[PDB]
Formats: sequence, C-alpha cells, structure tokens
Amino acid sequence: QWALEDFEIGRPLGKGKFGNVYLAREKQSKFILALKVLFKAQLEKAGVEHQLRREVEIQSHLRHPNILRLYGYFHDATRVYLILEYAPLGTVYRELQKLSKFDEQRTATYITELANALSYCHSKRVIHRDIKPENLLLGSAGELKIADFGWSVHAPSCGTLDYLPPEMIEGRMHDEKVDLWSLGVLCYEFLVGKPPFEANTYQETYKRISRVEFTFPDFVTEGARDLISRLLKHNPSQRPMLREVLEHPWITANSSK
Ligand SMILES: Nc1nc(Nc2ccc(S(N)(=O)=O)cc2)nn1C(=O)c1c(F)cccc1F
Ligand SMILES: O=C(O)c1cc(-c2cccc(Br)c2)nc2c(F)cccc12
Repeated sequence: QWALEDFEIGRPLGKGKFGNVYLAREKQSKFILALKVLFKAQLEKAGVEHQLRREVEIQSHLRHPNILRLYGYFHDATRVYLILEYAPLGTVYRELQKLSKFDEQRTATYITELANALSYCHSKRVIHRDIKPENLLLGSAGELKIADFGWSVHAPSCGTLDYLPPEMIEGRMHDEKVDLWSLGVLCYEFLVGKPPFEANTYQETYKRISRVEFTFPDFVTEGARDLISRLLKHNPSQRPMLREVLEHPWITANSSK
C-alpha cells in the first residue's frame, strides 16, 4: 500500500523527540503532504508504541475542517511514517512568537474553530487532553487545525503542565471537561502571550494550577475575563459546555462565520 519510494522528500517542517516532519510530495499524484518520520528505537525506549498505534487509529477516522487529516501510514526496518495533511501557514506557536499576542478578533475566531473541532471530537467520545499552540496548525486560509492526537484516549479515562487541568495533574478521574480547561488556558495565552500558570519550575506551575492562581493584565477586557474565569474552574462540572462557549457574548461579538 505505502512505501518511501512513493514520496519526494523536501524541507524539514519540525524536529523531535521521536523524529522529524518533512515536506513531501507523492510522485504518482503530485499531492503535497507532510511526512512525520518516527524512529522505532526511540519509540520503544519510551514505550509509546501502544499510544502511537492508538493515536493513528483515532486520527485516521476523524473528518473535520479544524482537525489535521492523517491519510495513512507505513514502516520499514527502523522507522514508522505518518502521512499527514500539510498545513501551509505553520504553527500557532510560531505566529504567537511573531505577534507576541493576538487581538480579540483573532482569539475569538481561534476559540470558535477549537470549540467546533472539540464538539465533533466529544461527539465520538474522543478527548484530546493535549491542546497547546505547538499542536495547532494553520491552513492556507489561516484556519486553525488540531494536530497531535498522541495523548488522546476515549473519555472518561508528560512534559510541561501548563495546559493540564487540576483533576489531571492530581491523577483523578477526568472526562470531556478537561478540554474546556485547555480552551481557557489557550484563550488566556492568545490574548496575553503567555499561559496563566507559567513559571520557572514544574513544581511551582503545579501549585499555580492546583490553586487556580491567575491574574489578568490591564488590557484584558471584561468579556475575555468572564469567559476565561468560567473556563478555569477547579470543579469540572462548574465549567461550561462547548455550546455555551460558542454562544458567549465576547465570542459572538468578536468571532467570525
Ligand atoms: N503537518 C504539518 N504541516 C505543517 N505545516 C507547517 C508549515 C510551515 C512550518 S514552518 N513555519 O516552516 O515551521 C511548519 C509547519 N506542520 N506540520 C506538522 O506536522 C508540524 C507540527 F504539527 C508541529 C511542529 C512541526 C510540524 F512540522
Ligand atoms: O514491528 C514493527 O515493525 C513496528 C511497527 C510499528 C507500527 C506499524 C504500523 C503502524 C504504527 Br502507528 C506503528 N511500530 C513499531 C514501533 F513503534 C517500534 C518497533 C517496531 C514497530
């Protein structure tokens, strides 16, 4: 079905970890795509083979304009290859380093696209549990696309803690409401330029998250402060639904259609 000899490899798009993502073209069709090349050696050592097979399983079945498509896969003597959709405008992470922060218009648009992709995800019981600017790509029309379903499982079932909710950092039972916390973290970071629980240590970030310790800078408007505060609740049941988020007055007044 799939072999390396079917693709013309180009420029690197990102580096790992388990390996790199390269720009590639399918010889037979001239289809431009992105080839994630993971090394079997590193994947063992970490014991992620079950998780990756789980990711690929989930990601290949999903169909949404705000979820990055996985077209297929293959493997050789030492590497596993993922055939991904190529997002031409790069990462939201890189965009945020460039602009430092985003306006209300851009933030509400990204939050709408993210909530939509998450509603679709939850309607198939899939919980992402890893939404972060490094895992968000931008399509040719600048539309947001969720990219890494590595740490995703079926609800209700590590690096920097910045986007994880209290129930997850404490090891407790967590469900769909975990992704609603991530949304609040992202909405804050888009407007401020840094996540609300950021710190110089993991130990301190853990304290900040468990205690829900965030302050808004002066430029954060009332509407943004209301949506973020509602999302950043310790009790998961106290967080709103995705329907409520899409219908928030700050979202409806700044988003797009
Ligand atoms: N599948 C995919 N498409 C893109 N598009 C893209 C376009 C330009 C750039 S840039 N400005 O040169 O760094 C980067 C990516 N990335 N991508 C990935 O899997 C990917 C990812 F999710 C995270 C990090 C790196 C990646 F490579
Ligand atoms: O035994 C292998 O060759 C092997 C295969 C895969 C793999 C195959 C299809 C889809 C996906 Br996702 C992964 N992964 C491996 C791995 F992660 C480590 C060692 C061997 C394999």
